[PDB]
Amino acid sequence: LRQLIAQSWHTDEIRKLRPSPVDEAKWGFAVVENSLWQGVPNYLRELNEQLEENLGYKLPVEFVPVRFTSWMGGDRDGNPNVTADITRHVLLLSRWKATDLFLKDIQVLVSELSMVEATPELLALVGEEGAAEPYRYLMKNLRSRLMATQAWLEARLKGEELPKPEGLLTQNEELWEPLYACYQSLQACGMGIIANGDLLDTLRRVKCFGVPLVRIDIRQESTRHTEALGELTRYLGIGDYESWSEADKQAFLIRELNSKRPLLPRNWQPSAETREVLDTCQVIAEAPQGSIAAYVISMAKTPSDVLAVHLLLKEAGIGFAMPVAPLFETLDDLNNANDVMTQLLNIDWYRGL
Amino acid sequence: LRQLIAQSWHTDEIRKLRPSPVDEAKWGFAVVENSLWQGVPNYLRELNEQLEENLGYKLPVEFVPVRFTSWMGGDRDGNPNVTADITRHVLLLSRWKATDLFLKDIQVLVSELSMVEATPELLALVGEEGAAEPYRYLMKNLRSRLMATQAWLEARLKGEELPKPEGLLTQNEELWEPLYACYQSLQACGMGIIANGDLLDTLRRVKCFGVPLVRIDIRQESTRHTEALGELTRYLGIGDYESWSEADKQAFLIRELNSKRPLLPRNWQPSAETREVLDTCQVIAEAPQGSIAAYVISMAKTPSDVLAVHLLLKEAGIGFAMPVAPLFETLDDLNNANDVMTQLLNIDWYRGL
Amino acid sequence: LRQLIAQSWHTDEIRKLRPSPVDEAKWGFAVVENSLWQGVPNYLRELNEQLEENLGYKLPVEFVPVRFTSWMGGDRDGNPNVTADITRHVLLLSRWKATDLFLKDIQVLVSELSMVEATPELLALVGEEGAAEPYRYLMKNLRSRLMATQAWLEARLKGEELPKPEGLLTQNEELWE
Repeated sequence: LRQLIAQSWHTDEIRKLRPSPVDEAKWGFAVVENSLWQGVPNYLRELNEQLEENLGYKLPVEFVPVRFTSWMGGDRDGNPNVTADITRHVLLLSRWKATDLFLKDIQVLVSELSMVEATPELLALVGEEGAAEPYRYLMKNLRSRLMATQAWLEARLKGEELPKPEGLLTQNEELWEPLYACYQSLQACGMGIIANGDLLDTLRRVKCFGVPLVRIDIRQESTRHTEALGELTRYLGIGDYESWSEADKQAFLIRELNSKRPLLPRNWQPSAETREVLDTCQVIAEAPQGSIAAYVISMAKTPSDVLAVHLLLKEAGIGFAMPVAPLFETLDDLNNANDVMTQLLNIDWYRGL
Repeated sequence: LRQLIAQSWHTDEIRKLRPSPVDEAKWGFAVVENSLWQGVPNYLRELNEQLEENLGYKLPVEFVPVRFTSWMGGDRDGNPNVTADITRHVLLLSRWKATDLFLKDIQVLVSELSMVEATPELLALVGEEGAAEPYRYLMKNLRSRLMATQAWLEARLKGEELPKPEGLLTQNEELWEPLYACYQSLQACGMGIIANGDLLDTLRRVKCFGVPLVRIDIRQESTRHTEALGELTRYLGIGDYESWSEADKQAFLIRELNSKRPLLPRNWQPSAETREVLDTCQVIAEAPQGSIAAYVISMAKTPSDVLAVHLLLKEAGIGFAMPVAPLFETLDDLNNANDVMTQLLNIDWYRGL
Repeated sequence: LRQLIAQSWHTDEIRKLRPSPVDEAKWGFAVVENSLWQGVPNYLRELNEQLEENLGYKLPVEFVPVRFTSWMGGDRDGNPNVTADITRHVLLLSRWKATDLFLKDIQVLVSELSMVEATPELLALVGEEGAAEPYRYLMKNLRSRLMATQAWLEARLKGEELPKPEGLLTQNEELWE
């Protein structure tokens, strides 16, 4: 205890400079491995135990009701330092850290799960060369898989381009598949005490953290979206979005959201601010599905604020549903919140989105 | 002579299979190094000598009135085997062969051009570490430059992606600059006999062949362009290009050629044929400027046939002027040729293009 | 002819420093490729032709009565500059140059020797995958063999140690076979 205290007194490095988004992101990673990594599985362990003892049943293994997300590297509201590049960087860095922590988890299983008796099905996934040690087999392919992506990430993180490997991991499903199989087997062949041990923990960390480690939200103010769209419309000669009434904006947005003809020019040199709005959306469309959880709109006031973002995400190439949430942070906006949503829900197209 | 004849009698491998465009392209390369490489400089040498002897003056060194182009890998008229990929491949292969032949040329200069006396200006380009052997210096940087691009090409030719090097050569100007400098110097410091020797030859091979070795033309029939455009318009709900009168087509094309809003959908799954028409244009836009000499349109009949291609090249990202030539290959078309061109030249926009 | 003469007049670099044994060795290599390489085979060609025409018989193919040796890098008599290292270096350099010149020779054969009909025995050495082009086959293994040793030599010549390859050539018998 005396050394620990002494260390805190002599090892104190006050920041000389303002922290960057990447530093704040790393700070979040430290919280994950030093507390959340063990904390979530322990809470889930106790939750079930209390459910069965009082209610008479546990929750299915596949059910993990907890998820952790972050704003570090995603929230760019009034923060010019959070650029599309920083976000892109932070996204790779999270994936990298995820392989670091999962690697440790897998190393354990590769040592403990040495049992030989396994169910027929599992015996198939491994087949020949994997009948000697079925479980130990799958876990080693997972470790090779992980070291592969980690290796790639470290390269991309240094600014080095390189053809992505074969076993590159990008979806939690890829981690859950083999681990869940081992679990299923051990449970059947009479080894539940083992399955519900370290395996159950890693399995839960997959659905709570997964490949991205901690998903992130993107948040930007409605104004920036409006200004970028107005610049886009003026360039095309369509008119000035910034000066159209709410009705005209809605008309324009619904028309272009249903349009199959692109709107965004291929070779365009927009202003700095507008470009950031456009690049950020490009990062969202490129990042593996499951990396970004939601897109929050600060200062949301009208229905068009919500539709605007859906349009930009569309012209970005987004290939899936992206939760877009309005942020009402004003007395007036909060009072109108309900009207704004009522109007949105009355737009049949928006309901189907 | 007896061995040579005997060789022809025992070394005869009749093609078992039909030749691919890449083979025909290689055949063209064989003509270049075994005859054109020496032939052009010798003809240019004699041309000047006769000009001065009879007219009393030679043509400026920078004036090389001869250029060689090829259709192998470019002409896809009625030839399904010439795909966008083959063309892309043949383009790299030509660049590669160009470095092979220029490498030999440069090796010579690196040996012969050892003189020390050089003009002040040249002494600058080399500066320190290059004053000992100014000429021998520049030529070695050119050789390093060449081996660099050649190395890269060999990688791309094998289907291996890799960050392009620094001294990558893509423009004849990059080869002409240093060589012409050496020439200028040697001429001033009283060494014209040397300058107008092997140097003058390589200098001429630069403007006649250059980096691409032999430029190529792309040729496709008007029909394919029409069918791809009709598919594009029907997909967008604009209408059916294939069924519009000549007037309507011209109207549509002139409108979209002046438009700043893209027309080509980002994520589109068109038919095989239409896709080939679109990819070919993408190859033209990606290839270094100076790789493709002209785009020929077989079966040209109307003004819209010419404008159609200009539109596709525009939606491809072409960043420069591309000679588009109509091909009148019919009695009727030849009789209308003049009217068709008169109408084209009456379109002010087309005149400025 | 005028350019050739002019070149000799402007391209003259008198040695500033005394030549090293390695330079004298390279000079010898220049004599080999620019004159001896063609000269020996031409002399042997004429020798046989005259033997048969006057005596009535040619010498067996395996009989090559000419050999060239050198002292550059070997003679250290009263020459302190020829050390054990220089000799070791010159030895690698010769081997290297040998692969360079033989490489050119082999490239030719890989192009001309395309005939298909071959004797049973030869068909064996090539076997499967080599029946299509028996001769063209062996010559390509020889080229791979050569580029292998050449690659190794270039490494050793730069002072870089490295496990010697598999098809490393060290005996004329390996080329002759």
